[PDB]
Amino acid sequence: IKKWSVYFQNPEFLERTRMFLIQKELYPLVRNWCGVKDNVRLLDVGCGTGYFTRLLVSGDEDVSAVGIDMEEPFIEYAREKAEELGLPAEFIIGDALALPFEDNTFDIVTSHTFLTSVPDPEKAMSEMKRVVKPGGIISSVTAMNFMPACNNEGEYPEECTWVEDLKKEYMKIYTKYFSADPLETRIKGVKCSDVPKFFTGQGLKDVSLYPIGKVFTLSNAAVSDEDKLRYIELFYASEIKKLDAFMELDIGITEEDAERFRSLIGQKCKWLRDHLHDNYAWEWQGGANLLVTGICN
Amino acid sequence: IKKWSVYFQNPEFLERTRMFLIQKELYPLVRNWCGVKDNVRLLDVGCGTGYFTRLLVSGDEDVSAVGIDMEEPFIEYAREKAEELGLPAEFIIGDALALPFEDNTFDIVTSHTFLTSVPDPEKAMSEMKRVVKPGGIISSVTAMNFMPACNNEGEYPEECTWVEDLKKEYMKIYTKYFSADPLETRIKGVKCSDVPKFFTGQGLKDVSLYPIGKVFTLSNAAVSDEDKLRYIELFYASEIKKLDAFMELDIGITEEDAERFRSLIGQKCKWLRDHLHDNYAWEWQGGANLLVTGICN
Ligand SMILES: Nc1ncnc2c1ncn2[C@@H]1O[C@H](CSCC[C@H](N)C(=O)O)[C@@H](O)[C@H]1O
Ligand SMILES: Nc1ncnc2c1ncn2[C@@H]1O[C@H](CSCC[C@H](N)C(=O)O)[C@@H](O)[C@H]1O
Repeated sequence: IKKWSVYFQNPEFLERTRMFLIQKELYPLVRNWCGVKDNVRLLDVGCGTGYFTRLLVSGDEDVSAVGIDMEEPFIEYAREKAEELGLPAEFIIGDALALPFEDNTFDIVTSHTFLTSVPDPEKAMSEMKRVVKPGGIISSVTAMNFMPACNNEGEYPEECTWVEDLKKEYMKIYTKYFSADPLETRIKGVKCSDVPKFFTGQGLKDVSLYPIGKVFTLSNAAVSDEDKLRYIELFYASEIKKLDAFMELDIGITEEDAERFRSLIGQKCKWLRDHLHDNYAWEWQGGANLLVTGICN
Repeated sequence: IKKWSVYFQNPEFLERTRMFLIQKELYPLVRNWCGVKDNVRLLDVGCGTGYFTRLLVSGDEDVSAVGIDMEEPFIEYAREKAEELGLPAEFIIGDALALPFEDNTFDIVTSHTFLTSVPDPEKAMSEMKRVVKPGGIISSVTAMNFMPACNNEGEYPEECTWVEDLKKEYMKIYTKYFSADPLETRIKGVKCSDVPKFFTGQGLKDVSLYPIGKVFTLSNAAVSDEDKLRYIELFYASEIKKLDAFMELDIGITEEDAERFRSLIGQKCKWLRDHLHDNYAWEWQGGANLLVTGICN
């Protein structure tokens, strides 16, 4: 099995794919539903690059957070991110199955797209229950489906010659990635449909569900330029680093192929940058994540 | 083609299936995104029983609304509903393709799960553009998928003998309904994935997308008893009225079958009522709807 933070999802990939999951305007609601509130200290388990960690501590409330993850690269990045934004969040390398804390340390315990992944969700939940204070809220956000509920590849202007080639190269190189790094190891946890049942089954009380819609497109007028430009940077960087990591291994990608793929990714990004205000391609994707909370005794 | 409000979706069916689409807590956000604001008068096109109409005028803002629909039963019900709740909404029988109003009557024009349905969405949109004031917001909410993104039939206690029989009878009677009333006539409009493209394609500007998550389950601790009890009533009534309408036609349902189906539906409802506080079946379903707005010139 290949190192998660290098070959499967690099730090930039996590940042680019999480950025648009939850509208800015939903943050106070999501904070409230997870039990964020004055003088709350929270733990975010498998925090990756700290996306959800940041979201929860980004309000006006007097809160602090610890994020824990197995991947050194994720923790490094999370620290850099939090430090940059001045946020009260600590990031720590460690194991979900073996939390380096005493019982009843945290008011709130959460995880984001994590219970889906762990080989042993019962034990992880057992840890979350141990470390939360009596009567505190444990929350999980998980994908409702691995497929998007709706999807359009978009229609780019006819001038754009990179569109067909890149589509072709992308699912050629990516099928090669799926060989060398199979997905089935990463999705050993609680099935999407089973999470609510899992919560009451682990003894949690007042089990509550809240859907959280998600949408992606650079054509969206309600998304800031800054966010679009930040996404484009992260997309470029995430694709190039993933490719390079696989080259430095061999998996069946010629150097000509790689330079082609680089060139095309570069052309897409250049087009997206140049058409920041008038991108009407509607390459778009949506669906919903599911928030589940329960109280521990 | 069978009368929509009788054979396809009766007023109670619309109320039961819309009730849980949008969390109460999202109402101010959804109002804002559609351009609801003081001294706004709005039109809701194909308003059905007036679900979305009610949602938009239910805030503190000084707003009023007209709902328009082809179905007399929907309009009747909408009136009864609005009158009961004291809401500033008028409901009118009429045609989306032929709006009984002058140009520039409304500040805002909206529709909910409608652009998906109309045989001629271009003309409907043309009407919406005509009737909205210059620079006003046209909005549409549509399903992201006809399937739910996630799903669990649930695990009812072993004592419940109605569970297996009803599953069996439901998709037996319903396959008979799909024969006598085929679905394909009702879904002649804009494909889910095409709505954003449709908006810019119809000349609308600053086209904006907002996902709206949805979830259903009577096991949810965050849903009020009152809402659960109201859902159960509507479910009972919607199923019985649909069945009766089809009996009064012949479609291949014996009277024994009907009385069986009645009995079972009744037993499910009795169980749901009796287990209002301790339903841990997790019969649940979720996904997201998509809100699209654009400005008219
Ligand atoms: N046993 C374990 N202990 C700690 N972290 C783990 C773990 N197993 C998996 N992880 C981490 O779980 C994460 C799943 S996905 C990334 C999750 C992050 N919350 C986000 O949405 O951005 C990965 O970061 C992975 O490194
Ligand atoms: N040409 C037309 N003019 C007016 N209403 C129409 C129409 N074609 C379809 N409708 C109505 O469009 C609706 C679609 S579904 C019900 C929509 C309602 N907004 C809700 O979500 O509860 C039906 O009520 C149907 O009667």
